[PDB]
Amino acid sequence: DWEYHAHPKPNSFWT
Repeated sequence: DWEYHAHPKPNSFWT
């Protein structure tokens, strides 16, 4: 059994 992964914040593309 596996829950949904911790998908990253896409905003950091602009860092």
